Amino acid sequence: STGSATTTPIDSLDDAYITPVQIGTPAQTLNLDFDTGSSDLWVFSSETTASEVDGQTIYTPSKSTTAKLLSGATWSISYGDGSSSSGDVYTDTVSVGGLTVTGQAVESAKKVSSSFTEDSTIDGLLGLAFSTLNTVSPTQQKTFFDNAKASLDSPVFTADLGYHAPGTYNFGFIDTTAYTGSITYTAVSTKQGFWEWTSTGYAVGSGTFKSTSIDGIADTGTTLLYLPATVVSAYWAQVSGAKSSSSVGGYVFPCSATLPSFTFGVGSARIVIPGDYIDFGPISTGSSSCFGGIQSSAGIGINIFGDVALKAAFVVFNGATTPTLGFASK
Repeated sequence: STGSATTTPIDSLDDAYITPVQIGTPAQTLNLDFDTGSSDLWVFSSETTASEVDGQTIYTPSKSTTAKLLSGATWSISYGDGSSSSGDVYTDTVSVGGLTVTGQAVESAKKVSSSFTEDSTIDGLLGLAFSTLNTVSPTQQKTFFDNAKASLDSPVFTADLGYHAPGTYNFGFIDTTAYTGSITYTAVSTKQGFWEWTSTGYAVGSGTFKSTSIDGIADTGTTLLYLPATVVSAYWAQVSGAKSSSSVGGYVFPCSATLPSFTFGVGSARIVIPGDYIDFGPISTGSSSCFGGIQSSAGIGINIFGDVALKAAFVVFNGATTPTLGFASK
């Protein structure tokens, strides 16, 4: 089987991407944040604390004839950005772009932290990391991709995120018309539960390529590109007036700038992030200081190839017995 769904930026900055998901019978459609950096599918719901819902669409399990309470199961999750959610668990039918999984764990939020309440465009997350990270207890549950992969024509999904435009998540096949040249595949470690790989280096604008190994994760659920402080300093040093601000929480740069590109290595191949992709606009409305899309990972513990990097490529998440990642230019 295969599936194919359009994913759409939630705002003018591409801060996140939402993809419609059909849950239950009759279908209830929610717009979920597909996250290769986590492994829970959780939704705002009829059970969510009423003061913590502000415009999102809710899953009402009592209206689905195929929903079943997963007795005893609870979940609770905190993300790298400090945000968090928790609740109980139903199994139900879930479809994405025509691909249907029966018996999928749908984690119903009883509570969500303020950042989720404040984002009316995201009705939940659909996790696409490895199931070993799933938080459901006492019986850990599988991700949608895990549940579907035996039925898929090929055990893969692909992420083709747009720059200021919609893009596509495909399940079970590789659209050979979606990218240019060839796909370069690279090894994955699943030991931390993530799509972790090692980039072979980087270049800043027209500069010469620095060969150096950079371990990090392919995370569609993180907006920006987080890299070692040495790499990030070399990038922003090429932008007049750029500076790391502790008050703002990252590198900022004069909105009048033209940013250079940033190249990252995938084996012998190279993915170029255009400079415009690295501009996240004024730090506050009307400010002439703009927030940068490449930031230091020094405070995280892990480097993150988030949307800023992934939207420059066609990305293959290969879930064969030995997972790999593939990157093509597009």
